Amino acid sequence: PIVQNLQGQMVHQAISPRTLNAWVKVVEEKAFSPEVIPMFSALSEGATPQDLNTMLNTVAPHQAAMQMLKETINEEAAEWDRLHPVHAGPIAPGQMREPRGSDIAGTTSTLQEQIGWMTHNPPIPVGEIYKRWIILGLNKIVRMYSPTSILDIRQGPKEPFRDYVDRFYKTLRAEQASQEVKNWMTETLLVQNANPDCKTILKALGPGATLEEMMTACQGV
Amino acid sequence: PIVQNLQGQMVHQAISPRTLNAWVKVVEEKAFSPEVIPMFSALSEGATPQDLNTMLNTVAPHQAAMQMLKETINEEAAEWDRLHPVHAGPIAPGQMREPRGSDIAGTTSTLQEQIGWMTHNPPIPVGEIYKRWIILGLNKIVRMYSPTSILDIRQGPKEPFRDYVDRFYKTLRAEQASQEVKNWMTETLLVQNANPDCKTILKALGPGATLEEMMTACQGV
Repeated sequence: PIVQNLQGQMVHQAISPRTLNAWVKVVEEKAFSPEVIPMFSALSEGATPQDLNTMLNTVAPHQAAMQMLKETINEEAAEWDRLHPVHAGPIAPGQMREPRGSDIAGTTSTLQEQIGWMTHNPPIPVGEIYKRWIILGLNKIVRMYSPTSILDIRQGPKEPFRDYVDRFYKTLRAEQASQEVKNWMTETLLVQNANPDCKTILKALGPGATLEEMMTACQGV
Repeated sequence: PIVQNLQGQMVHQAISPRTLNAWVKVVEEKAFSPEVIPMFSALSEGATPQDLNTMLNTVAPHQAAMQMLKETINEEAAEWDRLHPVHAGPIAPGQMREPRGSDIAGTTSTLQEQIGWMTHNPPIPVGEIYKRWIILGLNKIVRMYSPTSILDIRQGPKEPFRDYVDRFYKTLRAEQASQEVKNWMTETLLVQNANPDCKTILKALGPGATLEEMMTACQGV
């Protein structure tokens, strides 16, 4: 992250060892469950590209996930270079240069360059964009590691309705289908795969019933 | 039917043999099911009273049905004579006379008379009224031959709801009850005679639910 010294200047501060260890525990203990993404977003709050690469070093022992992340990052960097062509000409002495795709990811840039780029009026967030690319890669990884399809999430004969709903929505978040497909799933498949008693109640409830009404009507069933 | 010759004059055309054979197949193969009436209406499209009597000759071997038809036709002809008294006095040379009950049914009239009566500005449809009388007789016949009461139409334990609805409405069309009685039947008896699962769902659905909502809620039950 970025901190201010006693002289009022923006200075980079390294990630604390226990934050890095929390990230390591998340990587090594949760098997790339969907909750890894909110935890990564929280643990990398206000980070620099060098800090993000330090956090990514934890993923390196997982070859498939790391390769997927690297492919996503390279594609995003190529797209960034395509959409931000290197202008040929003079540059104002008071204005800093434009970083490239290899520079936002911190492959060739330095710490001071990123500190200056992030701290500006108006600021151009380089850490946030790299973080978003990491999140795209992580979403792909979570999709790859998902053990069950949404079509295989069925309510147990004695399973409470709220637990079935939680499992269903967790699997839906893992799968990351299209928005229209997701809406169709939440509207139709959730009712379709319920157990007979809750299914009868939900059918009696009618189409267009909100999730709150369904959980109310199926609370003790 | 009526066709126009090369000189622009209305000329009667006989019913084609295959249309008559289709009518014969309907009469001899469907046992006076309710669908006989739409088929007769389609097959006698734009017909003359002579054509209608030709079509009625097929019904003659069925003594009860033919007797019921003849009673209905005679009653309608008597009512027509009562409501259209024979005026005594002069008749305009350019205006044709008024046919009687025995004349609309083609018992005493000729082909040219019916052709002239139907082709007029404004036209007086004699074929359509005779056809409506035939349809009244056929409705009576379909009521006579109905094998089951509406009270005996009950959904089977594994019968789909749509098939039960189709059978129920076919029987209702066969029985031809009063409109208020029919409304009461469709509103109450259909729910009453359903199988337990669909009955529970429909009771939960409440009174005043449309047929579409009921079939939606009972689709896979």
